[PDB]
Parts: sequence; C-alpha cells; structure tokens
Amino acid sequence: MQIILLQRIVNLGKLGETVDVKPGYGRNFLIPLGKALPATAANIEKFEA
RNA sequence: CGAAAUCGCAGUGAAGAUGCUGUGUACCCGCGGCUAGACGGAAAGACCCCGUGAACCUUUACUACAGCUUUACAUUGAAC
Repeated sequence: MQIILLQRIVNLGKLGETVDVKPGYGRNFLIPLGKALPATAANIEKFEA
C-alpha cells in the first residue's frame, strides 16, 4: 500500500513522504487512526495544498 | 378339476400302473362310515446345486468419501 505520512513514525519516513507499507498496517492502524492517507492524486493534492 | 364307460393280481414300462401284456374277479344306482392309494389338495422346495442373481453384515479385501488431524497461503499487523 502506497501511503502519504501525516506524522513522523519510526522506521517508515518523514512527514508527507510517500511510503509503501503492508496492507494490514496501512488499513487497520494508520489510516483509521489518522496517521496517513491512501496514495491517490486527490489526497496528495490535498496534503500539498 | 385335460376328459373319463375311474377294479385286484404277476409282469412291463421315464425304472412304484384305474388306463399297457396275461389273467382273476365283477349285475345297475344310492346312503352312513374310513382314510390304504389316486407319487391326493394347498404354497413355480426354504434342504442341495447353478446364475460372471439380489440384499444386509463383517474386516489387517479393493477403491473412495464424511469426520478428525498436519502443514503452506489469505483474513494477518507492529516492535525488540
């Protein structure tokens, strides 16, 4: 899963950087608890703006 | 229950004859009894054998399946 970081978290990357995570990690923790967003054009534009 | 003008004996005969041979006996027809025979009636023998027949049962017969169980992947992630 390609995902944009919404905050610093260890061993993955910086704020706003796009990482690849395991689908379970991305789907069950980060996105539901508001630490990242799915990697789409409409979300990268939202974050950059 | 094929139809009968439906006797005994010794033989003969698909090998135990009311029906064939020889012979003996016997006038025609009932009624009351009897069950020696009509291999009597009844049930396409269940005993036995056969059929590349059936069924159900058993098992360390064959081949399978349910169920149980093992591991690989997915649901399934993070850190040391």
